[PDB]
Amino acid sequence: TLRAAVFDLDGVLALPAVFGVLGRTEEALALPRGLLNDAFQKGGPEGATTRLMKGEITLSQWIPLMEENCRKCSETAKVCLPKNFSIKEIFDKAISARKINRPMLQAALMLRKKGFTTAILTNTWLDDRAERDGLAQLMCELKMHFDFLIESCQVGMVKPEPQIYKFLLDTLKASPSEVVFLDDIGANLKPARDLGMVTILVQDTDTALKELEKVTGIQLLNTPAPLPTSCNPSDMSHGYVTVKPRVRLHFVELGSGPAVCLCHGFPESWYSWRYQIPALAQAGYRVLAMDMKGYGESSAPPEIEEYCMEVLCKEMVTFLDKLGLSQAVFIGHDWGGMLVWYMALFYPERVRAVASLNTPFIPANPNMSPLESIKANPVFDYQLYFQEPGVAEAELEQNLSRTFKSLFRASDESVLSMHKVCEAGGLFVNSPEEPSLSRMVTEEEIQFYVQQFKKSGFRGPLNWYRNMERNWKWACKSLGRKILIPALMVTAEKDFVLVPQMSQHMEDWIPHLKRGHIEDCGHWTQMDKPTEVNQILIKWLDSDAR
Amino acid sequence: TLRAAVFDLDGVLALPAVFGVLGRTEEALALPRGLLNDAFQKGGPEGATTRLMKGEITLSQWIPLMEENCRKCSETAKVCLPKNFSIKEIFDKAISARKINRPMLQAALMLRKKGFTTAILTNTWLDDRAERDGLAQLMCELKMHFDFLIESCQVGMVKPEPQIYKFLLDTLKASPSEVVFLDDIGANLKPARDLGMVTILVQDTDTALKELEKVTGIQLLNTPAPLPTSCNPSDMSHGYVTVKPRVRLHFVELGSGPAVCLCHGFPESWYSWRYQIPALAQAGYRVLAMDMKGYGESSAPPEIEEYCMEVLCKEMVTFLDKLGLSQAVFIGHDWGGMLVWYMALFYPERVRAVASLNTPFIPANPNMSPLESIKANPVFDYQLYFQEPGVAEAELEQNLSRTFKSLFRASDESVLSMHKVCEAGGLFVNSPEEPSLSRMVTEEEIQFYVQQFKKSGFRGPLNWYRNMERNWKWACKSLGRKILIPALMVTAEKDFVLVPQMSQHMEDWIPHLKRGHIEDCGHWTQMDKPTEVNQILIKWLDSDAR
Ligand SMILES: C[C@@H](NC(=O)Nc1ccccc1)C1CC1
Ligand SMILES: C[C@@H](NC(=O)Nc1ccccc1)C1CC1
Ligand SMILES: [Mg+2]
Ligand SMILES: [Mg+2]
Repeated sequence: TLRAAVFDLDGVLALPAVFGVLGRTEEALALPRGLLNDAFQKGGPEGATTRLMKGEITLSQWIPLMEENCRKCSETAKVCLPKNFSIKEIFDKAISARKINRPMLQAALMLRKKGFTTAILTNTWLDDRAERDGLAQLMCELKMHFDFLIESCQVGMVKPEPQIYKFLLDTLKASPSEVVFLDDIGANLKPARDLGMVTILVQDTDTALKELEKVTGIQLLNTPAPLPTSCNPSDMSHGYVTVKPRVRLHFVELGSGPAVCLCHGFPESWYSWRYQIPALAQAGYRVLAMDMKGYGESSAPPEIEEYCMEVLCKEMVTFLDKLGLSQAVFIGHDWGGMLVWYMALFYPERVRAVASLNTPFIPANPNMSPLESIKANPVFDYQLYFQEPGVAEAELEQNLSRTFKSLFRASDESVLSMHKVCEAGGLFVNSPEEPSLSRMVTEEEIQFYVQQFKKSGFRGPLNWYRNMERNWKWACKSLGRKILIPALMVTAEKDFVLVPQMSQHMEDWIPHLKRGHIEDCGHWTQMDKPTEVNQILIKWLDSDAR
Repeated sequence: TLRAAVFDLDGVLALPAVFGVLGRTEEALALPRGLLNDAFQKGGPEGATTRLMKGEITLSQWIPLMEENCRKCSETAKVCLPKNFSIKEIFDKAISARKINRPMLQAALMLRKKGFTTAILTNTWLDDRAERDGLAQLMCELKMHFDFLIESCQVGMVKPEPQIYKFLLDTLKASPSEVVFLDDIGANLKPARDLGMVTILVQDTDTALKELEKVTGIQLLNTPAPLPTSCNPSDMSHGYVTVKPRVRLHFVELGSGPAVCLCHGFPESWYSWRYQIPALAQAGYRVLAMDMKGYGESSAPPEIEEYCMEVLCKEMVTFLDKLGLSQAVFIGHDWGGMLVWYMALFYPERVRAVASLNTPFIPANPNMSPLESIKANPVFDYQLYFQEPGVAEAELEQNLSRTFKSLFRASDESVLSMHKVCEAGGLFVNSPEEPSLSRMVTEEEIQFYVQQFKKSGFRGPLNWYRNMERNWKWACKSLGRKILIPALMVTAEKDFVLVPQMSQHMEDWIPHLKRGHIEDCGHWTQMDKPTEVNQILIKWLDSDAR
């Protein structure tokens, strides 16, 4: 029956409420109880505050009017305002104080996940203060989770006037009894109730959500930890840079602040970072999530040598040059992780800091051809299978959905064994035709990978494995160097290809290396444990890249 | 005969040289003359410094080796080094001291403009210092002006070894007598001379350029002020954001630092900002140069109301939301200038600061329909001509090259009179079939506009003029507000459509407005006086947006 949920902002989605601060201010300052609320509300529907809220005047213009109402109220109460009483002051403080009420936001998210239309309905103002950005960020973070954000000052109407409710209902394409509205001001709920809406008066958060659970039939309190926010491909800014005549790089870009270039592995996509991209932007970074060369919407030329590490690296430097970035933080996973260590070794002037998920840094052995080195380890047998051009492309392109559903599996989900793959004759020879769906991915997310890899197939991607000798000779040039820029190695307990123990000597070559470790995490680190990756990257970025 | 010019970096393209600082340091510190040069050069071809320069070790690894050579040199000279002697210290200082030698850079540019292949040949290092970024920026600014930058530490070879010259000649696809090379170290010039190259020993800049003029036959000294750097479309990062189902915005993006969104006028392109984009990036800004809705690679839906200011503004806010920007600086010219004032009035929380070229802010008159207001002024008669859908599109699309060559004209070049255009029956009725080329634009640059406007024509662009009443009613909502965020109005003396006097009352509504004025500048401000625009925007950005 209910099909829409509407949340107030102040005191409902954001806490503390700012009425809360006027109360505290009178007390803290020993003024007559309610005096600041009297100035604030002075003149009711024609007073300064309603003009603010309807968008007629800005917040900076309203400030000196509140001053005057503050004076008039105190003269009529026969008291004085303190020396250096400051309205600007009180409001800035109140506004930077208010944060997102996480449990209310998560209830709004879940309700939207079960198909409610959701909105924010707020009396707010046109903010032209020097410090306006704080609230702009908060409004940005909140709004992306809702169907509509309706602000009094943008629509020229204010709660509790009945016209804003009619605007609300008309925006929601829903009738009043399909609607639940939560607000902390009962006056605000009166007109809503009159049209026949379910309303909930919000004091303490938990009782509100109890009423909201009871009325919607949906579990909202005590629910498990939800996943971080993901990305919808068609809502992203997509960028394209030509690095040389045949070769463009595509990337997805979100956020502002220091550039953070994310480099995915095999056989993956910018979309492998879907859980990190919104968190890192939200943490104050400019995220660039690449399609690496060979993939997705980046160019995939056929020739093997277009994918040696030397060339891949030079082209990532060109990518920075054309975008006008003197540096970026480079964060890589799997093959992208190998690339970022090489960026650190050959272009340290261009890398602000370097982090790898799963891929360790192990210096080339100048006394052993890499083919040799490969044979002395059963787990890398599958790389020999990748060598012969055409062979692995035929198996991996033969059925895309089966390819990704077989690869992308959590550590307890019957991961593909990477074992005597040549002897067996292929990677999938012992896996079902129709694998079940991993818990890590939806069927939609698999079909995004399928659709990406329909553009170029597996030739480019496989070519990354086909420059063993050439990469070896290049890496040998770097054997006298150490990596002395800020560096993070994140190991994944149950990645059985890139095992944590393989990273154990990195401090010999990266003396100030920092570390994280994710337990119970297989090879697909970003989507296996997105919450922990986010926390480890953001904490390292804030201390070492900022 | 000469077809290539090669410039050293230290002491040639960048000044002061760092050998210069070792000299000063000995003196300043009263050490034995040349001692620091002895430590630096210690061991010659096998010493620490040559290993640095060949890329074998990084700058941070070399630092403590120079220390040791500094010690060994002083013990053998029978002196002491001062307390807190610091190599790191001396080099950081020396490196942040060196700037681009502007006159040498401009000679390299001109020589490249007359078709020389140009390069930088430098003994330099892999820089992993905390402060590495300073030099990375300098290297970035220099490199975009040259065909090749060859660094000793990236190629594993050093001047004066003869192999680096052979690598040079092979990179240039030229023989030794087609080559001029300038360096401040004569030892560096010896091997070049042996292969038969013209060489020039660089002490003072002017004598070097005198020798360079004499040898190339090209005037390089005392030449006029060159234009700022422009943009080549296919070297840019191109971005695309979908703001609603039918509508994407394209933009060109360059630089890092605070977001600066550039909004062009009618009938223009992101490319109208080609002279500002590199300067603003170089000044430490993240430039986003839009195709505005209707233009270029942005969507151009047909319906008139898709181009009212309300909708254009909401969609620019969506553009920010999807890119994850809580704010941008908005800088507009002509119609884009009108839009940025409206962004400031309806979304001040999203605009860090606002600047307009030519377009004044004049509050809507709530007592006079805008058609009326239009008739009471002969210069805006041409807007009536724009009203009737189809009419102006036919004239403006009929011959594109003639359209832009007729519009884009400096103030002394027979600008189109915007006079009784309806009565005359069109905008070009009294202009030639084949206009000459304005000094402001090359024939290539005109053909870029032609090719852009072949995608969608003039319907979208003209539609911006077709929402007079709707924009009026919207703007009337804003009549109680003032614009109280940082704001800049730049007037153009000889713009006879948007005259400077039209802006004279802006302080009544924008009390802290800042100003610039460009004399001898017609309507196409960015390309008429690109040098002065750059200087005025960068100075306002650095003081008011930073
Ligand atoms: C060793 C290699 N990673 C790798 O093969 N992952 C992989 C293997 C099989 C299937 C999917 C991914 C690159 C150097 C880091
Ligand atoms: C008045 C209008 N500018 C305008 O028509 N420029 C123009 C006129 C004719 C040809 C090219 C450009 C917009 C509001 C600022
Ligand atoms: Mg409230
Ligand atoms: Mg030199």
